[PDB]
Amino acid sequence: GPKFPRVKNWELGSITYDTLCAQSQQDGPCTPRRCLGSLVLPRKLQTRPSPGPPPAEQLLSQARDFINQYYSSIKRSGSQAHEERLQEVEAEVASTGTYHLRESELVFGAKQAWRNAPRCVGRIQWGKLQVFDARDCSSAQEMFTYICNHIKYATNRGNLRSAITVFPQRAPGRGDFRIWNSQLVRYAGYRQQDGSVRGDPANVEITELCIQHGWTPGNGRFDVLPLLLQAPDEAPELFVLPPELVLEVPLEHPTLEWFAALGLRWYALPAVSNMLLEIGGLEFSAAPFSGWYMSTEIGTRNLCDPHRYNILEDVAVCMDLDTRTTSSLWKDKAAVEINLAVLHSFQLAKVTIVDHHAATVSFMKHLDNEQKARGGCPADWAWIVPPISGSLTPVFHQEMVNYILSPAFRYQPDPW
Amino acid sequence: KFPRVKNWELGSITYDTLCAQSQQDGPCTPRRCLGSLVLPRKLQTRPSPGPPPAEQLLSQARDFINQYYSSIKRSGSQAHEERLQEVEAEVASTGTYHLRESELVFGAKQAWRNAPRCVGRIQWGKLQVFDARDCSSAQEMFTYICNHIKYATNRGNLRSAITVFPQRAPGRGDFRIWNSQLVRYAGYRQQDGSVRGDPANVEITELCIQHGWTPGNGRFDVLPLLLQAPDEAPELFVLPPELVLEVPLEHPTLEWFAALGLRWYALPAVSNMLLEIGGLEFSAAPFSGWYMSTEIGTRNLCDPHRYNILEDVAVCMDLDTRTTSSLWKDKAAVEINLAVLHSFQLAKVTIVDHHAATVSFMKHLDNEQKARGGCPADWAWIVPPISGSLTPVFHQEMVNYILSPAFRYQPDPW
Ligand code: HEM
Ligand code: HEM
Ligand SMILES: N=C(N)SCCc1ccc(CCSC(=N)N)cc1
Ligand SMILES: N=C(N)SCCc1ccc(CCSC(=N)N)cc1
Ligand SMILES: C[C@H](O)[C@H](O)[C@H]1CNc2nc(N)[nH]c(=O)c2N1
Ligand SMILES: C[C@H](O)[C@H](O)[C@H]1CNc2nc(N)[nH]c(=O)c2N1
Ligand SMILES: [Zn+2]
Repeated sequence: GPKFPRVKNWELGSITYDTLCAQSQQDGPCTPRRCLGSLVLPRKLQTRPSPGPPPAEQLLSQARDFINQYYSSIKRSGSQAHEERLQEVEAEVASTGTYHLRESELVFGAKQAWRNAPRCVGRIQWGKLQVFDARDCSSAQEMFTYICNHIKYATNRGNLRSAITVFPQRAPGRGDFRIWNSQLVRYAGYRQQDGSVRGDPANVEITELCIQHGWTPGNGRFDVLPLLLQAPDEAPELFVLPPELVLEVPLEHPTLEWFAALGLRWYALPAVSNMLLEIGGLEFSAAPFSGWYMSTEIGTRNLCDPHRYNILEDVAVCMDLDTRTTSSLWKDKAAVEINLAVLHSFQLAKVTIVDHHAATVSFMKHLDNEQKARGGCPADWAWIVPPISGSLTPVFHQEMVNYILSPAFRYQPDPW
Repeated sequence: KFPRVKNWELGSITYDTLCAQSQQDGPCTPRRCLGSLVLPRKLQTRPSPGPPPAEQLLSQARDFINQYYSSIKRSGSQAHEERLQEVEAEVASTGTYHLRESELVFGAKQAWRNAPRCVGRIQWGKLQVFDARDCSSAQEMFTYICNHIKYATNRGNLRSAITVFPQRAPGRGDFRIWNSQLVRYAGYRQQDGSVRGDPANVEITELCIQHGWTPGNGRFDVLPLLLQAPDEAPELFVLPPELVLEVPLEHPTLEWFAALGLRWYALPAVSNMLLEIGGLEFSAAPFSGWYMSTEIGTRNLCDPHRYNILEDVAVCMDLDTRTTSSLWKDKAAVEINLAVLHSFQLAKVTIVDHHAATVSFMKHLDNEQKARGGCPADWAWIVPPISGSLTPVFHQEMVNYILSPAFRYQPDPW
């Protein structure tokens, strides 16, 4: 039949063909010889620092494709404005080597980038994104102001709103605008004498970096790290987020009264700050974006991963489970309660959150929408299926095709 | 290039060089990844009415023979040289060849070892191989299958086994076991499209009935086998009840669980896959091991398109099924898997939970890294259907590719 990947849902027995992948312009890490789909960072997308200006020919092509996408989205392909805009970009790249996006083009691209994110399960919200333009930002201090406004607007006292702030694009031979921290909010990770870690092991390097740069460290398990902001060609400056702006939620269990005595907690705003936003060839090295948490991110990965807070054993001991034998499923039990505690605490504190069931169901709806609107949807199965109760959610039974579409959010090397 | 493989829990890194030995193409291409897909668009195993290209076959044959003699440290030896000459002599004159029992045994084990979707390959070296190539009828197939079942079951102390029927032959029909497993519970369609029993077995249940089987009306009615000898209509055979060991399900603390009347069989044995060794194809080669609890507790009993018992268990547990956020599904799932483990251990029947199982697979990855320079694994199938990140394999990157000997899917005979 159709000359495109046949995709099946084994629960409902339904079939679809992905024709959108034909639009992919960039190769992933797989080949007919072997599948590398489970690799977190295959060295492909990896936007490695490419200092010297990019091949005008290369950029022009990416730029024309994007502009075509833009005019198509407003239903004006082939129009005079479309052709003139095309001429304008080529002219500009011709005389300066690069070009700039109009306001509405940036907004469209930011949303398309989210829309094209293979690893995001919250894409049903893609059309609703507050885009803060900060391409005028000229200092590390101004980056801090912008970021604070982002946090304030997105947190909105617990009624979270998706948002993104776009700082100046990478320029010919000039320094990049960078946010060193992987997220706007991160708990410190203190390397101990015995070799262990206090706080979040995931943040040991950035914590040591903040210290090397003048931050006086605390000794808690949930210390909010300061931000290391870097304006072009300048060393990074240290900024401490005003406590009132970082909304947190103490964690308690709905029936296990002792859980609250554990003193656990998590922050409300999930905001990635280390990714690169690419649109029509243009590269925005600093463009933090945020939505709202899916309970398993906090309850399963952050709190239960071996290399994170690793609280599984502590919680099992409290539930008086048999932690000496795997077959007691003590790990599974503690994990469920820990996750329930996150959903409970967030609801109580009236902070936005979505469980893995609700989330995946909404993603199934998103897949339907996209099948009709674009003939497919790039999705990374391993990342879409939740870390717990995998086959209990609908996405587990849904085959998925993964591929790279631009605009996109890509990983980028650490500035240090 | 050789892929860098990382374990995000430990920080350890390795390089898979084994993938370089892959000679068969997968579904992926640089433009898009199709690793989450269950079946090949065609990778399958097309008909065999004509002889396979002498060149190709001979190529796969030499490779396999080389593999074998290497395994017994007798490479380049006299036997190795003469064995190669035999194979060539036979292919050249008949367009095919046959394997020696020892080679077949080596092939079966290698196929299991190369199976990317198998999480219990640490056991790959311990496999009882029943040579059934001297089988000429459905009736004989049935006797072989009964012995395999008696042996494998071993009164609850399961032993991994495989039975190999005649290889496919040019222009002649294949020997085939129509059922997907040697033990399957009937799935009866009735009234309003609903199904009594196992929905996954509706079609096969219907084929059996059409071939004279007197259907039952239960949720767990053990189906009969439809064994097919070359170019002949399949034959119906009922398995002796005392042979099909089953485990009644109860819960360690929840008294009411047993009242649900749930049960599952002890022997997981695939009988619809094809075994390929050195170019030769074995369309009927049933193999069995022992169950990992999540297969029964999570997929078979909880899949929405299977027994789908989640809600029932939830209501019995008096959970809040009004909303997703109460995690009633996750809670019932855990109790159901516990019950499965409890019940099998009570019945003294082999079973492995998903934690122990994935821990052993990790040791296997290590054993293989040192033994072959890598290990083909399918991450989507290796990670358990519940508590994914709570097991070590979730945090382990994997490379997937096709090595031979190999187990492959093949078209349904009807
Ligand atoms: C509205 C709520 C949203 C939810 C519930 C949601 C949920 C998720 C989840 C569960 C992940 C995986 C997190 C992990 O495993 O570490 C993710 C990844 C991702 N999301 Fe969304 N998302 C939302 C909003 C957004 C927004 C606004 C953007 C972009 C403008 C976005 C872009 C991405 C990207 C690019 C990734 C992958 C990043 C990486 O590879 O580390 N998401 N999202
Ligand atoms: C000793 C105990 C064994 C255990 C615990 C084990 C476990 C598993 C599990 C959990 C799966 C996935 C099942 C599913 O989700 O449907 C699997 C798949 C598979 N196993 Fe093993 N296995 C064992 C023995 C064997 C043996 C003896 C063979 C063959 C000689 C084998 C061949 C395979 C193959 C080919 C697959 C993929 C089947 C398919 O794609 O349908 N396994 N195994
Ligand atoms: N994840 C959500 N529920 S809202 C979307 C914004 C967001 C995406 C991904 C992460 C995980 C860290 S991945 C990284 N920092 N590159 C955190 C925050
Ligand atoms: N599964 C084990 N624990 S032992 C290995 C033998 C085995 C593998 C897979 C299945 C499931 C059906 S897959 C299919 N029929 N192709 C059944 C039996
Ligand atoms: C090795 C493996 O790719 C890795 O552990 C992946 C699996 N799936 C994931 N899925 C999500 N959402 N987030 C992750 O960080 C991961 N990690
Ligand atoms: C669509 C998706 O590939 C499918 O549901 C897969 C996922 N992982 C699996 N893993 C195992 N072990 N067994 C399966 O049947 C599946 N099904
Ligand atoms: Zn792939």
